[PDB]
Amino acid sequence: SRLDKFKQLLAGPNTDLEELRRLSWSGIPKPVRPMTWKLLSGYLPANVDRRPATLQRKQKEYFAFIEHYHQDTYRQIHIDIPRMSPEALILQPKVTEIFERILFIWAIRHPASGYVQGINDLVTPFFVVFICEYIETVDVSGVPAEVLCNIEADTYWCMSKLLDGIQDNYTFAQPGIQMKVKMLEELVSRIDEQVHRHLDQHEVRYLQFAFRWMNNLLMREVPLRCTIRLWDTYQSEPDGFSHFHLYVCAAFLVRWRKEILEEKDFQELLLFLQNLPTAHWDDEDISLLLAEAYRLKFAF
Repeated sequence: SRLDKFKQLLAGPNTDLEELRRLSWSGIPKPVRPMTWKLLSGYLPANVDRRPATLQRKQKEYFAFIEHYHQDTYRQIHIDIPRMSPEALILQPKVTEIFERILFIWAIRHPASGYVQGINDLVTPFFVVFICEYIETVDVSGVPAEVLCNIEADTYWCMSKLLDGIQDNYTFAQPGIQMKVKMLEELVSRIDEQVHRHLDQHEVRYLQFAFRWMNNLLMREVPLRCTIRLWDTYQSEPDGFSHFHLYVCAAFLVRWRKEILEEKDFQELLLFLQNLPTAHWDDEDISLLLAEAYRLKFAF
């Protein structure tokens, strides 16, 4: 019924992307998530009859990259990929190779950035969402090779689209990140001046914990199932990864205002902010976080 509404929008003939965005904000049912993400990111056209040709042509373009294609870029990627999360997925030997190849191709095609640790995490939600359209816990072993290459292309293009809205995060000296941490600081000074002063009082700088929140898009702070839900809304929002993300970070911080303000040791305060207790988090927790982020957007 919510699912029947998504399916009806997706069938077109010319899908209303405004209406799809407004529905996706509140989360996308799993059965339609892969095609919804593809449409909302602009990978596939709104016009239903154009989609198959466009998909096949974009996939072939990526396969041409693989054929056509630095030693130091590959060594950095070979060290990070093997030890990234979630370990059960990554340790599957076909997953590690796909991940390295996507990240290596992105890096040579974006020479102002190259490979920056943190971009490797942004591969995981696209890949897991897209591989889940072809499996019945995530084991890649049964997926035919042809289908797995198609997933890899889809993952590259959608990740590329995400990255094209946060370009300054990953250039030399990563000036997008510093700017976002500073705007986070200005935002929290205004919405929760008590949390702001306690951090100052105990010598915690926003950059010490929030660099990772911006660089990895909160993926090191919450479980993957949470990041997938969060990205439903990021893709529904205007400049979601870029601008709305800031407000999610502000809401994430002030969610533990009680535990922050009770913590008076600098070392444990920083440890806590870098290790927020979210292993048990579910969709209810993310929906609340987003509702708060949304409010903070209008307060500021």
